[PDB]
Amino acid sequence: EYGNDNICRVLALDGGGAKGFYTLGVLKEIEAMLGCPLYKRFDLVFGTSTGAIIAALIALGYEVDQIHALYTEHVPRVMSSRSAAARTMALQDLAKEVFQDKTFEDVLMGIGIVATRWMTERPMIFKGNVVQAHGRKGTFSPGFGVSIADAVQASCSAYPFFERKVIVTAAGDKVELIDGGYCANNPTLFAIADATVALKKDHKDIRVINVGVGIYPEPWLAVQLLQKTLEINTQSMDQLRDILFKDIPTIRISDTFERPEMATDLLEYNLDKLNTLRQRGRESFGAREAQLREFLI
Amino acid sequence: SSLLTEYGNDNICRVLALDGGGAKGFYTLGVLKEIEAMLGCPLYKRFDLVFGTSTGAIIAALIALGYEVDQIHALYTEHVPRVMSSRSAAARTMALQDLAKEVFQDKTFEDVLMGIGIVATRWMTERPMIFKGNVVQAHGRKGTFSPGFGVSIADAVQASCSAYPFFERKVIVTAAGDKVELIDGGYCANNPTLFAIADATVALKKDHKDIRVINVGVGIYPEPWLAVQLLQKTLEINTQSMDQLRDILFKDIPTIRISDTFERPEMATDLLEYNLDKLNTLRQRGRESFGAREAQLREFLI
Amino acid sequence: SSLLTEYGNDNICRVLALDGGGAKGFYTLGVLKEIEAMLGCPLYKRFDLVFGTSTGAIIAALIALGYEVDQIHALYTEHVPRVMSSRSAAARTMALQDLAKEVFQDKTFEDVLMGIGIVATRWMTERPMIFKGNVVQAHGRKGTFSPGFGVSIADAVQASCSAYPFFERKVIVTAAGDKVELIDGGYCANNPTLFAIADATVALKKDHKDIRVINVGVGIYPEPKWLAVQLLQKTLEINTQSMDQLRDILFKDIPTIRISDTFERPEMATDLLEYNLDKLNTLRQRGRESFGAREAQLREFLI
Amino acid sequence: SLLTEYGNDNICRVLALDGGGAKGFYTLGVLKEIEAMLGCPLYKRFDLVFGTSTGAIIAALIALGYEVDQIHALYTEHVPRVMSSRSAAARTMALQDLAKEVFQDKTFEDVLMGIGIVATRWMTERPMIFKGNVVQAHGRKGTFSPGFGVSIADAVQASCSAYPFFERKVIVTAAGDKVELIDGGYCANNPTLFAIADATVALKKDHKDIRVINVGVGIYPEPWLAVQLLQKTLEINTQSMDQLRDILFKDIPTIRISDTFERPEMATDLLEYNLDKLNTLRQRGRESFGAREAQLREFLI
Ligand SMILES: Nc1ncnc2c1ncn2[C@@H]1O[C@@H]2COP(=O)(O)O[C@H]3[C@@H](O)[C@H](n4ccc(=O)[nH]c4=O)O[C@@H]3COP(=O)(O)O[C@H]2[C@H]1O
Ligand SMILES: Nc1ncnc2c1ncn2[C@@H]1O[C@@H]2COP(=O)(O)O[C@H]3[C@@H](O)[C@H](n4ccc(=O)[nH]c4=O)O[C@@H]3COP(=O)(O)O[C@H]2[C@H]1O
Ligand SMILES: Nc1ncnc2c1ncn2[C@@H]1O[C@@H]2COP(=O)(O)O[C@H]3[C@@H](O)[C@H](n4ccc(=O)[nH]c4=O)O[C@@H]3COP(=O)(O)O[C@H]2[C@H]1O
Ligand SMILES: Nc1ncnc2c1ncn2[C@@H]1O[C@@H]2COP(=O)(O)O[C@H]3[C@@H](O)[C@H](n4ccc(=O)[nH]c4=O)O[C@@H]3COP(=O)(O)O[C@H]2[C@H]1O
Repeated sequence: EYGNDNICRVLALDGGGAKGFYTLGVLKEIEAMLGCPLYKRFDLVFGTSTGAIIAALIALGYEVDQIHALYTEHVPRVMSSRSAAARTMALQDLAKEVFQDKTFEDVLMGIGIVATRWMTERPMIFKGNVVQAHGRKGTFSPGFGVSIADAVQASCSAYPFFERKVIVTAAGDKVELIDGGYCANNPTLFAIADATVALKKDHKDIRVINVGVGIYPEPWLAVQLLQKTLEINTQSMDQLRDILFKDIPTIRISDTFERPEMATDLLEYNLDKLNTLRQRGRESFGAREAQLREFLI
Repeated sequence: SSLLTEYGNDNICRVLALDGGGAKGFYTLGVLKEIEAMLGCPLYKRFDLVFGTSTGAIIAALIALGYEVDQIHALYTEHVPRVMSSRSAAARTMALQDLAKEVFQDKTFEDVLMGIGIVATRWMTERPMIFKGNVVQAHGRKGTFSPGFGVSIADAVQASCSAYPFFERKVIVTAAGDKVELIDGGYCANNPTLFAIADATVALKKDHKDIRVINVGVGIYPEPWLAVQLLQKTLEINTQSMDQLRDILFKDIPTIRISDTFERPEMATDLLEYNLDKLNTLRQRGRESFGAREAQLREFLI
Repeated sequence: SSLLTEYGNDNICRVLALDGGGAKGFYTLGVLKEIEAMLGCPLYKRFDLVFGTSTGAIIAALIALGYEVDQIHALYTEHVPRVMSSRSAAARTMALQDLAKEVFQDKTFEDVLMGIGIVATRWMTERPMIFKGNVVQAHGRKGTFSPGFGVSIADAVQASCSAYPFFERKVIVTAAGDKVELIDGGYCANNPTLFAIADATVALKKDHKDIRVINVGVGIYPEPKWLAVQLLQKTLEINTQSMDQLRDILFKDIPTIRISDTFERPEMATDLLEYNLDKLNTLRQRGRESFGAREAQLREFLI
Repeated sequence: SLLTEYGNDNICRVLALDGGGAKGFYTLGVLKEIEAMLGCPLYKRFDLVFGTSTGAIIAALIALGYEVDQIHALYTEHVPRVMSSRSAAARTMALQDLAKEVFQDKTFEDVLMGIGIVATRWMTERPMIFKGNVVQAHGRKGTFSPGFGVSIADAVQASCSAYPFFERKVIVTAAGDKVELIDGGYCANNPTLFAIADATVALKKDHKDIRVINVGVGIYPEPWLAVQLLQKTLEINTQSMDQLRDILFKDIPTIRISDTFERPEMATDLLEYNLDKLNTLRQRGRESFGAREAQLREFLI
């Protein structure tokens, strides 16, 4: 609506597998209440694994309408690959068709993509502005001089199913990355650290609209431990956020479903089930409609 | 006693956070032995908060009760190595259960002389469980606050030292009769430094210019399937990412970290070490790491 | 063309010492890169003295000749890998001579833009042979002082990098005519921090207060009859470690910063004679990350 | 026999002994001529003495209060017995019977002067310098136990543990720490640069009020591509350290007593055990004191 109001609204998108059709429904009930593309009422856009695709397109062009078509055309196909190498090939073509040649300079709003380094074991975060980092200024090239087609492709590669990406920075050093779900499945906490410390904002200035994908049921003792350890981090990171930044206006939109006919597998290639998740989630906004307009205006 | 220096009260709040790594805690004793003598009094008279983790809780508790370093080292070398020599996973729990009953016989969380906190991980909820000591350190729900959940200070430690693939799972019953399930605290936070500042910043409100953090680890050593490597790889990512977040958020706080990295094939251990001569080498390695930074630690705490 | 900022004169005298490694010099190229862009000017505009051992001698010379860091990195990966690829003592010596011919051929110890010192060990006298630039850096015999023994830089740096077991001893002919035989400068001082300290206290008599010391190493990495072998390895480590312990006893009240980290994981097992550019590329990333921790402190030293 | 008193001036006088093995006899010949010039035990004039692997057995006996005439009696009887044993294991064993019969259960509290003994840490690769007073320490003055609560029979035996011909030794300090040490002739063979530091940063003194006396064993002739290097690098450390000394500490009046011999009538052997050969080394020491008596009289008086 208006131009500026000294209110920094951040957007943290979760993401994983085909279940990202949920947040496409939530984000569909929005951008109509507003009337403008979702980047016209936001200053930061964070996305870890599947919200990274939604993060880019929102940041460099088209609205949700188009995104949905680009998401139902290529994404349901890549999961339908019975080999780990085949999934990596279709993902490369996906990243090559929706992102042809645009890079981190053609981005319209502040964006941060989450990725994990396989050797240093600490997250890599692609940023797009000079005053966005906290240290080591100088030799700071937006997006490491990398193309967006290769930045998102790395941030979507789950190791046990995909292949580990190898990116060639502009400075000439090959980095071996994996998807940003292994370090932060929820970029909410990281998003607070940019507006607070880097952008130098007060503690009552920001409105954090966090959108998720939802919780769903299921269709060697190390395999159980992987699922258990990969859930403690996301929960503990959430609890930590509530203790540190308890005085920040936040709204989390991610509901839990318990019906047996709703259990997914994070890789469901069924257009006759992803459509239902797109529907259940258009109602999850209908319960907080009166509250979200206090944040977006 | 031979430690009689009385330090006057001041407005500065000095925090101490102890890392845990198992039987490799001898590195922590060697470092703390030098810090006490530099002061001249037991550590409970100069520090205002103490947190710990799996093996650091056995040390973090004794510092809060009032024990001196020379007494802590007298017990840490006869009970800790003997439980790591247990073969069966059921034997490592029967042996750890006898440890806390000979060091923390009957005391509770109401007989501590400083701020305390012990980290433990829930299994069902998958969130931390920190055993506070005073209601002033809580972050809500203060109307039903009981120091230490009404749990004895011996069981709060037995739960934090129990790693799942090697120990058993601990079941405690609090005051209100709630059978909670817990495992080692090295899953949610291996370095409680980020948990320690959070408890001393929004609770016990202190500015960023009046806090002195001192993090003492256990060191870094070389190594002595597909789903198994992934497991170890995920754990390192969480630890190396949790402290970087601390560096971004909390960088205006004077902080000193005392840990050392070794690369020789002789200094190769794991968290199952029970060799007396090997552990002794780790002890005198920590004392050397203090002298390199003594010129600065004297400025923080005189 | 990019670095344009200027820094005025001042009384505090800085110093820079570079450890002598091998193919592991890529680690130092990362640390120096971050420091360069941070300052915003070539290093010969802020530092007032630079020492260097075998591998740091190439960098210590190029830094003293006006070259930037983005130019040294090009001249480093272009030739050094060939030097390490050879599998013979005479072959490595020939490549080392071809290297020292193209990077600088017609240059002597009189085009240096700052004060320089290059460490090299004699084979007969068993005392160091430190090539200096000006006469004020000398301690004795100030009646016959040619700035650099009359020797050119092409073979002055070639003598420093002559590890006798894998290379051949270098024979130098000075201006007076003395035929001297030298070996790697890493046999007498693998860390020239102490030597540079002594050259800025007894000569160029600055008090301990106003001396800012910066020592950039190469990092410690794991290793991938046998009695005299180990015992030779231990003797080389004893001299290196004992010399550092002697340093912080006398010159304890001098501000200093040492940037050299340690790694222990098996994927990093870098040793001497490394020629795989893939592993050598990873080390340049580590040195770039090692500066990120001490960036707040180094800003107090260099301003 | 030895009756002479000297006033307590403001000048410190250091004595640094080197190490060469059985060649210590050369040092005794020089000390016999210095004491006789003063007419008093050496501890009443000197304030600090360091040693390394040969001077330990001598610097220890000096700081206790012995006289040179009594040291030579023990040195001539027990030292050549050590080197006579031809085995890497028998030399380390016989070296115990040397310290167990001389320093019979003594500590670093029974000293009348500042002492310092040098050794080498096998695992850490740094020096271990035993001392006997807290005012000679550089930091970590807390938890300072004189001599690490170790006896003198073991601190001396460690500084004479030359790995090629001797075995390693293990040392248990006061705080149950098991350290592994070797000979001290690997980190510093001439303890001149160590003593000057221990008397400048600790025992703060001006370079105008110090007088160092360094005595060695002399340089004598010698009677695979991997051994050559080892013998070369050991003497590149000895050298380049004397040079570092001459550059840093130049305004400190000093005297060195070590003469070079070239004839083939010598036999460089730290493992020497021929009495007629060692008696000659003892004579060259006295012959060397005569050329520098005029100056030693100016320093010691
Ligand atoms: N909000 C946050 N919350 C928690 N942690 C955060 C947050 N933001 C960053 N980090 C972590 O901070 C670490 C170091 O950040 P620095 O600011 O010190 O320097 C940056 C920058 O100068 C430069 N650079 C950055 C982006 C770009 O597009 N091109 C580019 O060149 O590289 C360094 C990136 O390194 P990593 O990305 O691998 O690691 C990061 C990250 O893990
Ligand atoms: N410094 C920290 N760093 C990182 N995480 C932290 C920190 N502090 C708390 N948390 C997490 O936040 C959750 C809620 O904490 P609260 O302080 O808001 O409420 C507390 C308190 O009221 C009461 N209580 C606490 C301690 C005690 O000895 N007796 C007692 O009665 O019980 C609740 C504790 O329950 P958990 O401990 O199981 O859950 C905690 C923890 O997961
Ligand atoms: N900072 C130091 N740290 C550690 N050791 C050092 C240091 N400086 C000198 N030494 C050692 O001390 C010995 C004598 O040094 P001097 O300075 O007293 O005399 C110098 C000078 O007058 C002249 N000369 C020097 C350099 C030059 O480029 N042209 C030139 O003409 O030759 C003599 C050099 O000979 P070496 O170099 O072979 O021997 C040196 C070295 O072994
Ligand atoms: N003049 C010198 N020149 C060059 N280097 C020197 C010099 N003096 C010491 N060092 C080196 O400096 C390192 C650290 O010494 P520190 O002074 O810091 O603290 C001492 C002291 O507090 C305590 N202690 C000492 C003597 C004793 O009889 N009982 C006792 O308890 O133990 C530490 C001994 O350690 P090491 O001996 O193993 O190593 C030493 C040494 O290698």
